[PDB]
Amino acid sequence: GSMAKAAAIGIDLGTTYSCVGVFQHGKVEIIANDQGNRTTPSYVAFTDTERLIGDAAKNQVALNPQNTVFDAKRLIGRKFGDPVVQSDMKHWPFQVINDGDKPKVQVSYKGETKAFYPEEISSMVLTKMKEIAEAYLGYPVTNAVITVPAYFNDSQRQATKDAGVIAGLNVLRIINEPTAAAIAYGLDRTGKGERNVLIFDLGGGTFDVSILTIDDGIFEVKATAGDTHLGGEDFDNRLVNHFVEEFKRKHKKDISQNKRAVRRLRTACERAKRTLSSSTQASLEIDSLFEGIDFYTSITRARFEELCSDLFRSTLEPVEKALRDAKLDKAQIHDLVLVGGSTRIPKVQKLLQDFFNGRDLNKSINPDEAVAYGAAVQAAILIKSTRAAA
Ligand SMILES: Nc1ncnc2c1nc(Br)n2[C@@H]1O[C@H](CO)[C@@H](O)[C@H]1O
Ligand SMILES: [Mg+2]
Repeated sequence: GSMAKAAAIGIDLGTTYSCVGVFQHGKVEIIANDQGNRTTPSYVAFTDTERLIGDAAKNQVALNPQNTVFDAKRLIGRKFGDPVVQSDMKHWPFQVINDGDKPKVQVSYKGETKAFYPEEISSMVLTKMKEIAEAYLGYPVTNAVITVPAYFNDSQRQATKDAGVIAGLNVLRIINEPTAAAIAYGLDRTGKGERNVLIFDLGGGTFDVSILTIDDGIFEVKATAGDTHLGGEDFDNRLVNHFVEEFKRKHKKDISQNKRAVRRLRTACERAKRTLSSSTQASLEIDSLFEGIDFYTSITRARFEELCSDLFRSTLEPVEKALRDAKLDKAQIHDLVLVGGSTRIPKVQKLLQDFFNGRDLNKSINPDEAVAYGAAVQAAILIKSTRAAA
């Protein structure tokens, strides 16, 4: 009579990392890729012989900086003249060119100079998320919900849909990232009455706070605030500067001019930063860091917390501005939701919990996965085609 329908997927198309989920058997499954990672870098690399996407792209970035593209989400649906674009270009090693006041990334690929629109790069990341899902389900996937930040305008939302269409996906809906995080916790299923939800999203390079109102499953964005210059990378920079100084004191050598040694130091710092979220101390062990000198040292959580103290406290400024803009008091917030891997930092949790006078934080769904989780829940609801009984 009627063949079984393929499951629909939920994709969190992130600036630095993307995540894919599927709702099946009354639960969401966040799907790991072929290297066993539950999140995949939003990176695309170009060589003379291949196009690499995800972990394979990010793992070769050090020797191929001009032809490895990342951060396409910062360019999508924007004009080349936009001041945001002009400032970001100074930080990127790849070339961004002007094509009719629209940015394009220009790279060397298969023996030719090729330029791509930001939606084409994003479609390559979406093609990888679709393949990760089809590897798990064992059949082709057609339908998806893709998420965007709440501040995205119509042009930015249409370019995201265009990326999905290029990737061979039927885009069921473009939904806001804070709304997807709320749906992941079933905050739209609590029945009659109004609820105020604050979403605290601390990413790799940016911080976003959103205040939503939920009434009979209807969502309304009340306020948005944030800091474009606050994220996980700034906490990594503080550790890097700390260990460069430590090497200088101990061995009387300045390493800051050997790119390999700085990169090896930064890679080790980022991992030490992650260990410190679960442990009270972490070891740093690098062999032949500079001039055949082995760098074996440690960092306590208390010292790391001191190094980043001003940065962690500054997350409360957008919280207070969002509360003023929404015309709400902190006692009027019913639910606090954590989004992004940097929210695992115990001190960040402590500062926010203390700000909301001891209230519990919803952090049971991995913060790097909550957006895709909610998008997968929505995707399964959107493909239902039930006919009413008599
Ligand atoms: N457990 C964790 N504790 C502290 N930080 C973390 C953790 N896991 C992740 Br993931 N991060 C950071 O989140 C950002 C995601 O773009 C990156 O800067 C990661 O370093
Ligand atoms: Mg995100």
